[PDB]
Amino acid sequence: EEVVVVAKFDYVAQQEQELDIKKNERLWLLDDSKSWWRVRNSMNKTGFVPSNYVERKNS
Amino acid sequence: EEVVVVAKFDYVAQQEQELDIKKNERLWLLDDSKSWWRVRNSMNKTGFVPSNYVERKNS
Repeated sequence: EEVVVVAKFDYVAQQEQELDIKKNERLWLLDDSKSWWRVRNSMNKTGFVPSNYVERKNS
Repeated sequence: EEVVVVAKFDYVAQQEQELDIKKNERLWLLDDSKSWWRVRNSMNKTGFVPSNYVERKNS
């Protein structure tokens, strides 16, 4: 459910909602069942949603 | 690449960084190649990082 993850690479956060990490840092993964996509709505609000809640429009 | 996605299901945001969405709403997916995990560091700062930059310490 919550588990510890290890950074494989550095990451410089590009927004306030992101986290800067360093290679080999250990971090809590809050929910190991959740992968998130960053989306933007018709009102120009941006945020994260669980990736399985959306799908590409091709029909 | 940016693409249009469609909500499969409603989602009520649990945190300010997430977005509320309604089934059938159309959204911009800012980067179709990018999935994120929410993590918490040793200083108890939380944020999103690309999922492929981190791996489980155990299994």
